[PDB]
Amino acid sequence: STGSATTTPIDSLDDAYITPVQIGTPAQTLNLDFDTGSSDLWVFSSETTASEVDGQTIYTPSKSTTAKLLSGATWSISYGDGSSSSGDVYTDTVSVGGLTVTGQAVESAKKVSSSFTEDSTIDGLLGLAFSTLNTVSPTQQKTFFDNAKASLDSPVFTADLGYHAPGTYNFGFIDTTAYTGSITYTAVSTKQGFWEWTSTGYAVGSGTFKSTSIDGIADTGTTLLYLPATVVSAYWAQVSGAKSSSSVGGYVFPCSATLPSFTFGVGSARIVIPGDYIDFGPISTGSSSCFGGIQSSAGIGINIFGDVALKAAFVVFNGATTPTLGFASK
Repeated sequence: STGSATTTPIDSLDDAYITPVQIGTPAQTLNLDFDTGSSDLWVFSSETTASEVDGQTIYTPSKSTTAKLLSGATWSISYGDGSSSSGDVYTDTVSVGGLTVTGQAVESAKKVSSSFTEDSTIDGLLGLAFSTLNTVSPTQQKTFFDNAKASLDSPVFTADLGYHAPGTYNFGFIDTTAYTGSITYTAVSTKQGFWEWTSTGYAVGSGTFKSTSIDGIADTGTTLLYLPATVVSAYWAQVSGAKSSSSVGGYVFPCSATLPSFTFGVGSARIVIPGDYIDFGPISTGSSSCFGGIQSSAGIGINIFGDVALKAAFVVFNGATTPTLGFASK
């Protein structure tokens, strides 16, 4: 089997991407944020505290003939940005892009933090990291990808995110029309439950490539590119008037600037992030200070190749017995 679904930016900055997901019988379609940095499939629901719902579409298990309470199971998650959610668990039929899993754990939110409530466009998350990070207790649950894997034509999914445009998530096949040149594969460590890999270095603009190992994770659920403070200072030093602002919470730059590209290494291959991908616009409406898309990881504890970096590539998440990542230009 295979599946193929379009993923659409939630706003003009590509802050996140939503993908429609069918849950239950008859289908209830919710727009979920596919997150390769977490392992829970959770939704706004008929159980979510009413004051914490503001425009999201909700899953109502009582209206699904295939929903079953997973008795005694609870979940609770905290993300890198400080946001959180928790609740109980149903099993139900879940379909993405024509690919169906029966008996998928659907984690129903009873509580969500303010950042979720305030984002009316995101109806929940579909985690695509390794199932060792799933938060369901006392019986940990499998991701949608781990449940689908054995049925897929190939045990892979691909992320093809757009720059200010829709893109695609494919399951079970590699669309050879979706990229240019060849795919370069690189080793993955699953020790922390992430798609963790090691980049071979970087360049700023037309500068020379610096060969250096940068361990990090491929995370579709993170907007920006977070890298060591040495690398980030080297990038922003090439932009007149850029500075790190403790009041704003990272590097800002004059909105009149033209940003340089950023290149990262994947083995002997190179992925080039155009400068425009690094512009996240005014820090507040009408400001002439703009927020940067490359930021220091120093206060996180991990480097994160988020959407700024991934949208520059066709990315293969290979879930074979020895997992690997693949990157191609496009």
